Amino acid sequence: EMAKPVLPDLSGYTTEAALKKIARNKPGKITVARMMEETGLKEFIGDNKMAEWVVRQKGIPQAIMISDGYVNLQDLVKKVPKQFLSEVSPGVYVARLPILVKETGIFEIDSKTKELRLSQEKGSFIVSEGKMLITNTSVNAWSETRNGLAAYRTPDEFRPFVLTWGGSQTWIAKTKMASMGYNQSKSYGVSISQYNPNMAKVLKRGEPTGWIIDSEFADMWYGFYCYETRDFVVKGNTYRDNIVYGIDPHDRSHGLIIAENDVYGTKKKHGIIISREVDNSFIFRNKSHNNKLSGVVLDRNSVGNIVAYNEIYQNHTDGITLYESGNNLLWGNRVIANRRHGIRVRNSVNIKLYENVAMANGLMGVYGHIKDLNDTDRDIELDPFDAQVSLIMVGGELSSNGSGPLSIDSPLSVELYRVSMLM
Repeated sequence: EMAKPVLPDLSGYTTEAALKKIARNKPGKITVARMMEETGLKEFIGDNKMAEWVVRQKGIPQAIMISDGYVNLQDLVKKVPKQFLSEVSPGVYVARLPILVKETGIFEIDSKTKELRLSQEKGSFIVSEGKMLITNTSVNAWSETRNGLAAYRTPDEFRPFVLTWGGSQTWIAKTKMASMGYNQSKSYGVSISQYNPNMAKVLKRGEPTGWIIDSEFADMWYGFYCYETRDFVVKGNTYRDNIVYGIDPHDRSHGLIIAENDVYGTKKKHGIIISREVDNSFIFRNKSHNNKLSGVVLDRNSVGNIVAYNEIYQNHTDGITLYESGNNLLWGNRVIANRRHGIRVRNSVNIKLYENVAMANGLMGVYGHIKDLNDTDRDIELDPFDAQVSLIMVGGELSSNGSGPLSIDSPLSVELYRVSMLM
């Protein structure tokens, strides 16, 4: 029938490749100015909204700013007052103001830094409108009160985060990060974003991009988040014990590479979820296991994607769930012992399920259904749907699931070819 999928070459995505991606030759200006002077800060916060930051800083709200050239952490440390950027032990720093890398800025943290602690109480965080590279180190949300990580307690309690804007480029490699992010726009944890639709009209910057490679993310509100992002690469990472999602690419992102990640322990929702027109992307060779909800989710008209060769096991609901995201290819996933269904397809058409293995799930191996979603929380205007399900199933195996190999309610069409179904 159909040839096996052609998946992107991951071999270029290297800490060594990464290090050669910035221009270090031209420094390097460092100011400490007021936050409200800067578009890159106004765009997720500000004036009638600066009260919280005045409280956190105990004074008129200020940021550390990098622009026109190159600055590393150690560079910042020397020029910025101790009260704001303090080295508490060799290689260990506490930032007590947010750090903004401006458009012409190039900011680097490398192996010279043991750990950079963002102060929770003083409301520290990182925003980059430009070039940023973080390699061989730790950047953690840090409670000065608790003398430790700003461990998660409640959704609305601020924690430090990393966010990047449109026009920017970001490479994180061999880096550890913990306890970042909370329930607040563009503040989810590590967030890659185009500008808010208004400001993008004016700035006309390109969609943001970069890599997150061989890094580890724990206790994040969302492990990864992105909005209108192009060609971002998430390879070789561990997402452990995060609060809401492990990896959460969003809102018209496209051409993404999410590969060879180990995503588990997600406390509230899914391991990996792409949502709202996340198209033409690749989710392959990932371990997504033991999340409170599903292993992998394609949601809200996310189309033209390839979910290939993923190890999806022991999630507390479905292994994979497709929600109103038609025209996707699931090839050769091993979907094993999830508490509910192995692969569930709701309101999606032309799903191709080739060579999947669905074993020992609590319910059906493969389950396809429809559901009228009109008088619900769904913004039918933003996220339309059509209550029809159709799928092509070729090869693979459905075995020892609790409720049976497959069940497809009211399908428009289902074709099955040479599928193994053991009794």
